[PDB]
Amino acid sequence: HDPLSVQTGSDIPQRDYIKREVMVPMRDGVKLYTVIVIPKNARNAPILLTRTPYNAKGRANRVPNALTMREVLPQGDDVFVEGGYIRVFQDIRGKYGSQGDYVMTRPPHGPLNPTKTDETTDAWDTVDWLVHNVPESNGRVGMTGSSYEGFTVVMALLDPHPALKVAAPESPMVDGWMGDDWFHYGAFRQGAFDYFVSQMTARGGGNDIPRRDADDYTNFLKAGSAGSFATQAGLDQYPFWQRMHAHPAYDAFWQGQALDKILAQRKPTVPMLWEQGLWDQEDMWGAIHAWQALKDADVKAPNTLVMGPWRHSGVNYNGSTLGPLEFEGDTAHQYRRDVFRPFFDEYLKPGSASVHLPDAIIYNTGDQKWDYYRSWPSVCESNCTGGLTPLYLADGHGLSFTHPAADGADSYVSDPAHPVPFISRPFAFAQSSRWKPWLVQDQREAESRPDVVTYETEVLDEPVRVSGVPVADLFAATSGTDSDWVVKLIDVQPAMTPDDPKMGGYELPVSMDIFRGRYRKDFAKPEALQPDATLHYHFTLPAVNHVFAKGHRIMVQIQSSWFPLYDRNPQKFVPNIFDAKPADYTVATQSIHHGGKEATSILLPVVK
Amino acid sequence: HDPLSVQTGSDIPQRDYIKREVMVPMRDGVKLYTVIVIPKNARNAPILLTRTPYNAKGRANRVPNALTMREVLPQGDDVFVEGGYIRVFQDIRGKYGSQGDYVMTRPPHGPLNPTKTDETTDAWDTVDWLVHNVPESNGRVGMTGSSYEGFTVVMALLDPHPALKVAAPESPMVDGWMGDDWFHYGAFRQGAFDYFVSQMTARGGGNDIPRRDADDYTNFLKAGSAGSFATQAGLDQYPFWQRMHAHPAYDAFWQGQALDKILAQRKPTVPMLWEQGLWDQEDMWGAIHAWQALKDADVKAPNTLVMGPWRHSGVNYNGSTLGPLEFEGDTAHQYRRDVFRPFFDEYLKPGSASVHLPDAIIYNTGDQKWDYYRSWPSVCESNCTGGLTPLYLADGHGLSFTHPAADGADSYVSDPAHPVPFISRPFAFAQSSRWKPWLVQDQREAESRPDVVTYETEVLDEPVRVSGVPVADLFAATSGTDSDWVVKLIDVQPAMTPDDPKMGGYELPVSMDIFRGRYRKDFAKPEALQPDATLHYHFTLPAVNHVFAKGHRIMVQIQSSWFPLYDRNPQKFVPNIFDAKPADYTVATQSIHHGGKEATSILLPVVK
Amino acid sequence: IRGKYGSQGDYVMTRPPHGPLNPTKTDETTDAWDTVDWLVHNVPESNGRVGMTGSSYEGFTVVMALLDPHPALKVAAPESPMVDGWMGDDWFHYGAFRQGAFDYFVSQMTARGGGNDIPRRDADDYTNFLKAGSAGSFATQAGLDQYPFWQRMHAHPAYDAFWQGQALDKILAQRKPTVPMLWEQGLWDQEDMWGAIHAWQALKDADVKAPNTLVMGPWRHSGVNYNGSTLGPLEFEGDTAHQYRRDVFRPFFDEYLKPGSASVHLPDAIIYNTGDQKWDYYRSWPSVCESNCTGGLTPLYLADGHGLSFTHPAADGADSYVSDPAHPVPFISRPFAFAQSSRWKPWLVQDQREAESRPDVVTYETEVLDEPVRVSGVPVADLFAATSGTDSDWVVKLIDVQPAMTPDDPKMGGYELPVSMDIFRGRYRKDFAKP
Repeated sequence: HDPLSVQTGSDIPQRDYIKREVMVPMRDGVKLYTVIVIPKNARNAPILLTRTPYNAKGRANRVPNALTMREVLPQGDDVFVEGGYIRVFQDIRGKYGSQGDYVMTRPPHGPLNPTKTDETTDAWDTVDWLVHNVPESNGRVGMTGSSYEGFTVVMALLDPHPALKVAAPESPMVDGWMGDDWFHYGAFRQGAFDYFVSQMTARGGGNDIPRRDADDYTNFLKAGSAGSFATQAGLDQYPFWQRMHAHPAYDAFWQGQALDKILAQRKPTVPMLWEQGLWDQEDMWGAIHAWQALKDADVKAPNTLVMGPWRHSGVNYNGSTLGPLEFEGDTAHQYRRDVFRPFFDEYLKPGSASVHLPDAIIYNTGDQKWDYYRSWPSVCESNCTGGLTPLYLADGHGLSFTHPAADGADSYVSDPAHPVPFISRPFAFAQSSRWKPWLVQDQREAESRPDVVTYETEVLDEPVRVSGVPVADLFAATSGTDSDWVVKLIDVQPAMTPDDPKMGGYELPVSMDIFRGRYRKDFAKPEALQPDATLHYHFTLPAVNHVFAKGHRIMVQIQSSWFPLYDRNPQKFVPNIFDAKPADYTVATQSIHHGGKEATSILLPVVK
Repeated sequence: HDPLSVQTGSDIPQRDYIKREVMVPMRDGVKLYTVIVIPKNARNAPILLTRTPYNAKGRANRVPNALTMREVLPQGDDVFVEGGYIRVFQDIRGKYGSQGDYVMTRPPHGPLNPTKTDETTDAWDTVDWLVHNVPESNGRVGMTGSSYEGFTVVMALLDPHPALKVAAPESPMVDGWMGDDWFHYGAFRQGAFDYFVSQMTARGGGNDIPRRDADDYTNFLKAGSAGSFATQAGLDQYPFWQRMHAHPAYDAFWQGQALDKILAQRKPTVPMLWEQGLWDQEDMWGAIHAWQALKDADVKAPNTLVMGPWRHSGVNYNGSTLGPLEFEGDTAHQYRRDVFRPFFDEYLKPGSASVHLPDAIIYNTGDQKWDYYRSWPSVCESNCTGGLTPLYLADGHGLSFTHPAADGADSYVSDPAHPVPFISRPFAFAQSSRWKPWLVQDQREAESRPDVVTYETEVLDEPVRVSGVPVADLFAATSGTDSDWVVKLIDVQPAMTPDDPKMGGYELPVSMDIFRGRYRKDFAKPEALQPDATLHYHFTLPAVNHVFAKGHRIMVQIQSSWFPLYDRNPQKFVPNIFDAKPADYTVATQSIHHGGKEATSILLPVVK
Repeated sequence: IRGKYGSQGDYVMTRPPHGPLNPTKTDETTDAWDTVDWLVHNVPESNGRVGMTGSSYEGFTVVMALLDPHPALKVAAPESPMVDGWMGDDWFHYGAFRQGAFDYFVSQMTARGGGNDIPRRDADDYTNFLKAGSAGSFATQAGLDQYPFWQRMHAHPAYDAFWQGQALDKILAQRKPTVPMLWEQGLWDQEDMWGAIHAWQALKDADVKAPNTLVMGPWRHSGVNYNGSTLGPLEFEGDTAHQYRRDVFRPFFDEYLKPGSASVHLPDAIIYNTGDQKWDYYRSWPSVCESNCTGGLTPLYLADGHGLSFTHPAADGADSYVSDPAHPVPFISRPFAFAQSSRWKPWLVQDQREAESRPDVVTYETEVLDEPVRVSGVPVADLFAATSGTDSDWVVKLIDVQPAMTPDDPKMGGYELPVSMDIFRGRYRKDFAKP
């Protein structure tokens, strides 16, 4: 039979870089899948390493099997591809092509991890193997990564290999209870469920949770409590959910995973560049708190904080815009080329010029430029050059820098059957395009509701500059025995913006957060609220570096639900909110006090 | 001096139709600017006439001075350009090129107009002139036009010239107080202000009212009452506003302008084609009420109602879509080609084939097809082949065709300081793109609020067909002495619509209206509402021809504000809501009773 | 199917039927047979009645089942099926080779499961293929020389025994099935234009003893399974695909698959009219063609002054244009890469004004029409052409020029909308099997 005409068998049988796939053994014999991308004719090149739970093979295949290194590696690696670096992506223990048991945000060695290995030792063994088994490299390794990839960098900094010469944790997962991915001051973030099934259903890729309605406001409201939704989704068989469910409060389980505290105790000497977006919608707490903790522990190494006009992980893509907002050029690329690259070159490419970075490099969302701050912040509640400036709530739904002498209060009814949408309906957690820029969305929809109270200054005659961390000084009462308190600090654009009409009167949030009331006194010991008693809440809000220009107004909005992002507070003290029952959800009248000795205000970091 | 090089003076000195401009004298000597567009070599051609307050020169110049008749005339005249008709546009008395005094919706001869002329005589004199002075025509005239252009048709029908062989009023202005442009059941429509300043500032073109804020929700809320906004915009010097301001109730002034009642008394024999969009956002009352009144007076002429899936005047453009909805082809062109044109040809082009139209030709928003109804409606409250089927509000925020035996009530707070946006903020009346398809927008935003009560049936196992006019049978209490009641009948799409994901769970309004409570007993004589008393309200909603298919749900939403489209009911009986003062605006608790002898329901025109 | 994803066995591209190209005991026909037999004996919830359907390669599997169908296969609906890959479906059009096949090969034959596309140098495939030179040179650079199916295709550029033995239209006509069939394809099917219509016509000519209806909508390839409201910038009367599925496909399937269901009496062809914007039900179709029809074709003649007329010009004449392979005419605007599905799908309805503006394209047109001309059938190019070379391709396009101005939709003014176009490789002028 002619083989060029009859087939009785089966028809199934130029690059500027080389890719190597290796199984790196750890101290305990578990081998991790590691991909190494090396430029052709690379010699004595530094190594840029990232450890990830998101498929190393795919991470190094942006354009699958491309002909150029620039195409095969992520957009964020553009400056390093141009600099001639070797790039390494590795699958963390128990994910994709790596062996071992996978533990979600594996705790460091201690009470929560008595084994002989963790993410610090895995990073250690990885760097050791690289400097002894990659001849094209100069033996100098730099670590970087965003989100969970940033968590792995922080974990390496607990006990770094001597060949790790510099680190750049980006929007890292530091404290998941205080203000990163799982909770914000005790208030649970319901998007976590899809993340758990997606990352822990299998070693490799997993799926999302099938939905009934296209709108998650409907899906979660019909299921009732968060635990009820988890049970219906089959999450009760997932070990990490069983632990989280059992630890709703900031007890030993969470305290033992607060990497900002742990890192400050270790005091690393590896140069660090901490980064996060001003509108980071997934890990807002991480970088800034780690950087501040190190700064307070008087760390003996470069320790610079960088904050750009970006959403979560935005630093690795185009930072020219965010939602309807426009910035001065590709701010992400600007940072990667002018700060990130030169800083990494100093420690990874001997003979490279030295850079002297200040305490903080922060984009100014008002002036539309990069600010270099030698010492930062210049104002705060204690041990700073200056103090905070209270912007008090007042009568007539006003805001004034003058303390109102007389007492007063404004009330609103919070009904858990009609919770305030965090963004316009309909929304599903799968809708990435609407999730990413959510923090910069107009708050006018919220202003129009009777379950949201809004205060604003007169139109500004002179600009007010703010740079630092604002603090909510709230004096509020609830008729119930529990409640959540959402406080938003907003820049109201000029009534009319003729050069871009859609922005006229736009209520742009510059900083907002939620606080779960049962933790007012102690995050580790929840207690019921006293009904109808005005109580004092004091908590830090996301950092600002902004200017409220002439023609704008400063606005503050307060409400008691933010759904479906945050589960509903039943407004009745129950042992565990995850297990709240239908009958537990109670309507309550909330009252915000202003003036006198209970003068609610936002402590603003005003600067000259 | 060489003229081809040195200029010491001034440099300022193929069609398939002919355009004539003529000043046609009326009986009193006033001359009206008339534009006649005639196809080349036209002989014995019928005339299609439209009388307008929107600039006849411009109306017949879609593409200015175009080389083809098809381009020079509007999209809606396409089928008549193809049929060889002569097209006439005329400026009504007092506008643009016409002489005379302009009177907004000039009332017919009677107590509101004691002069010798009106829109009826002007139309009579115009037709008389055309049949004697257009040699290329056959002396047969058909009239058509939408909105105000529809009003001029209806006015001609009161006493038509014998040469007026056929008429097509499209979304006409018939009763401005009951449910067309100025009020809906006494609730004032605040877009009217711009319309006034635009059409009554000068003989020719006018301007809009300058705004402080980009969002009309803000502009109107800060102004307070509608009269306050009017005063600030300088409307107190406009005679028409002075009259409307003095007649907020349905007194002699408005009764004397109800054309549906007047026309029924006259009983015209000119064949008529009444048209309106199912989602007509400006003149929902007109066409259907006028047609029904002629039908009831047993008019001796063809009298057919046509309702397509259109917005106001949508019949003259493309009817393939409306907002995010998609229909079966260009439904507007389908009507123009298959019904409008042949019907007009029967009476204007001797020897043309006859057509036998049914009572109503109505697009089915469920089956996605045109329905030809010999007799319509087949169900109504009295004198029909059948009756309405009550869909009762029930416990658990449900809806059921079974009368609930037990009594019950659901409450909601209505705060005039936080009125419910009729569509998402921000919105300015100038944004035509958002105004046009507003009646088909998703109602999920409103559902999420505590100042709106929502009821729904279980997901349907069997479809329910509706065809006719639904009736709100409402048993509601308010703690104030006045209130508005907004009732919405909605088709909730399947939880998931995988072919078009964004429609999943979409709350599509098929019929909604508002009722100003002070008019519960008599439209002419407003009276305060009894605080905390459950009162009976009974009123018709916009017509429906729909099928709630399997997987969908039927929903009812009730609220007490719809801003800024409708001015706010202060919820305190004041003599004139236009003049309400800030202090008058009161917060109230609303209660909708369900079951027992006060069983609130929507009387649905269910059909088999 | 055998050899792909979760299935065992060897995978052969468009596995030929048992015969000279396949001497094994199995093929797609026997695989379908066995599959149906298993279904009716192992699915208690069913009624034992099976209907088959599918588009593209999924349609090819329906056709292969029709060569010897299991008795439980009561109805079939092959959609834009792969029938003759050399005459006018996926690999060639009249011998002219389709260069997007390379990506398909690597994607579908690199592994049992999923594969990848071929890594590109430039974003524009116009540039990639023009720099590589010949099609074979591109294939060699991509590593295709190690793929058995490409080896065979490379060795059989002409319509020899290898292709003739896989012309399923001919084969099926010789087998004369008696299973009711609904053949479907888009009027602008950009991947399998030959399949459905030729298979349907061959059965009609063989006087098949079973319902045999042809359905063509205003769709791209496989468009019948999505939304048929639009295609490129064109707008049709509603979701034409859904209309078909609900009003024709479903009831037809029910008649034979749900005992007791109302019977349907479909005509020869149900075709959407791209002019009148409505569905046409043709009892006998076509009504005009070259031979054995009620009527014949009407020639539209090229004439002087670049005109077109129904009058046969008496005098002889010629218009010339220079064809330079270093500057080939882009089939759609540059840049284009086969990976760009959004641009590939509606390519047949794109404006031809860019082409008209070039000196390597000749354009002829009628005067603006005073009366409409209605067409329904298969047009035939009767081309008298000379070339200074020894081979040549000839692309002929039949176009509807929209009115000079379309004020209701301004962008369509003077739009040159192709209603029918194809290419013919010159070397096969006398015989497809002998260049």
